[PDB]
This record gives sequence, C-alpha cells and structure tokens, in this order.
Amino acid sequence: RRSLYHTRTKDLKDFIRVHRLPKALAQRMLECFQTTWSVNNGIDVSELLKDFPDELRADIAMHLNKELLQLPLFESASRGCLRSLSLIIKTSFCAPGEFLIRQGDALQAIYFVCSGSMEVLKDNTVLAILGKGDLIGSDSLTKEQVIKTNANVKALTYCDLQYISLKGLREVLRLYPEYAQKFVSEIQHDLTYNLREG
Amino acid sequence: RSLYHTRTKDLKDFIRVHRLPKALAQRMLECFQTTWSVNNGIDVSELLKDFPDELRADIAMHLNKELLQLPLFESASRGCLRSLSLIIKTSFCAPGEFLIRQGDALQAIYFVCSGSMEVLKDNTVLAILGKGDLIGSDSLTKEQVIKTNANVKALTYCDLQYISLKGLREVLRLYPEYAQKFVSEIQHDLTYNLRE
Repeated sequence: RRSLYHTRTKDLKDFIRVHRLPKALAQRMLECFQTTWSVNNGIDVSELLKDFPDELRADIAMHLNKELLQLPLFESASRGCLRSLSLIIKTSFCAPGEFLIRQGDALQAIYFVCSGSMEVLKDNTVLAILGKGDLIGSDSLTKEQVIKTNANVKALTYCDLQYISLKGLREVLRLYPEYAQKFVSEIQHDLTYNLREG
Repeated sequence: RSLYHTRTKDLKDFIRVHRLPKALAQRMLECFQTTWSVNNGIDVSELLKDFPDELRADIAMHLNKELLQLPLFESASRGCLRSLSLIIKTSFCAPGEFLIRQGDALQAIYFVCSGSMEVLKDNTVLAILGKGDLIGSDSLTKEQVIKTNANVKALTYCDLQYISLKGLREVLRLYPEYAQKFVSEIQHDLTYNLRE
C-alpha cells in the first residue's frame, strides 16, 4: 500500500514472471526501473470510488480528513467540492534520495508534504528545501496544456506525500466553476514552489 | 491474475488504512462487486514507457500476443507491433463477471483468448463470444466518447487481452500509414461492435 516505488516494483516483477522473461532481461529491466524512477511518473490514477452512489461516497468522505485539504487554499471550497477532492487524493512514502519529480518532465499532479523534507535542485543547485505543510506544483494548472517541470525534487529524509493528479483536479474544478476562479487566483499564493518552467 | 481481485485488494487496503468502520466497509465491498466491470477498472499504467529503445525491443521480442496475430495487424510495421505489444494488458475473468456494462464509455478494445462470453442487451442475449473474438467499436481513432450499446459478461472463465483506447490512439498517431488500414480493415475483424 504505502510506497509507489515498491508497488510499481512488484508490478514490474509480476510482469516479468508471467512472460517468463530471462534473468538477464529482468535484471536489465529492474536496473533501468530504479534508475529512471520518479514518483511523478508512476502515480496511481485509478479512481476506485468513481461509480459508488452519492450516499456511499458522502459517508466515505465524512471519515477522511486529508491534510492537503486543510490549506487556506481550500477555505472557500463548498462541501461537495472538498468531498470530491478528498476521494481522489492519493498518498506515497518517499525514501531519502528518491526522486519526486525529474527536471523537464511533465508535471502529473500537485503534491503536498505531510512529513519529511525534500530539496529542489536545478542541475545540482539547491534552489529550496521543503518540509511539512508545503505545496508543490504549478500556477496554471486549469489549462489542458502540458506543464514541464523546471527542477528536480528529491526526498531528503523519509517522506509522506499526498497528491491529486492534475486531470482529477481539473475535472473537479470544472464541476465547481465558482470555487475554480478562487483556486486559480490563490494557487500562486500558497504554492510553496512553482515548477512551471517559464 | 484477475484485475477484479487486484482492485478488490486495493479497495481493502483503502478501507484498512483509513480505518473505516466495518459497516461502511461492508457497504463498500457489496457496492464494489455489484457495480464492478473490467472496462471501468482497466490498467492504464505504462511501466515501460521510459525504458531505452533497445531494452524495449528486447522485451517485445519475448512477447507474442494473440491479439496482435489478427489479420487486422498484418500490414503493421515492426515498430508499430512492438509498440502495441508493449501495452497489451491481460485479465482473467470469472463467470458472471461483467466485461462491459451497457451505456458506459468504452475504454479499450478486448480480445478473447479463451472462454465464452454473453453479449446481452437489456435481457436479450445477442451472441456468445469465444476464442478469437474481437470486441470494440468502429470509431476508435476519433477522440470522442463511445457509449456502449450492450453488456458483455463472462459465462465461463475467460482470458482477455486488451489495449486501452488512449494507448491505441497514441501508437496509431505515430504510425499514420498503418492507421489508415486499421480504420478500414477493422470491420473484417470486429466480431462485435458496441457503438450505439
């Protein structure tokens, strides 16, 4: 459950087993996997509760209290909107040295640090240190336009992150135009660091 | 491995880590088995998307996917079939389990490696599908939503292969000349057409 890195690893190992791939190929695959890994590139986009009835969805959301959604950024969101966001927030642990985002990659979500610390590196230059309560992403998220990240973000210590994929977020925001306008013009505010290259 | 069993485990993790009371959890599992369908829970992960071209080629050479053996793909180039092969998913289905529920957006094209399936519209069994049948629609390329015109359910245990439509469109984009024949020849192979 807890770490995308380990979950995706099991998936890759599963894949390898059922196609009965030789050890040498497997080894090359596993090697390349860890080498290129970033949380941002392997996020969980499944939406398990999508088709549950509203009552069941309401009852589930009532038992959640996601830290991401406690930011001032969400103060003006309606109940329906927060409930829908809460149901698509995912989590992952990050180990020290693990890449959250690799520079120049398309941003896949906005990320929230529950615990731990991360560094933002342009090249090998530390632009920033992030910790508890920080929000990582970009300022022009509502557009369908792809977003290239302007730096690397790596876990310094063990980290716990929450996130919402940009596609999940845009879809909810459209359902709630009024709050969308406030989200847009306040994201730049609470955004601890902006990955938008440009 | 069953996608259904996989997703069920994911739902149970979710219940467990959020410490949901047991009556809510029961409602969730019941509603999960009740509304479940493969089409709505397919695997869109692309674990191999960023591997080097040569490692990808070495992986593809070890695959020979039954889906891709259809005459529909006869004219596709090597690069094209390699691309397609690397994003073919599979799922084992249990008897009575829904592949597709009528009225849902079609998410992939599906291929029957084994087993028997019932195409049911309302309460009328239109057909029984079996090894080698291709289930899909006639649009596919067009970026639009396709609402399905029938249910498809497993009668026996079935092996299915499938390629998500998003995935298919993306490869077809890279192989224009083949894309044209695909759009033509598909009728010849489409065993069942779900488009309303």
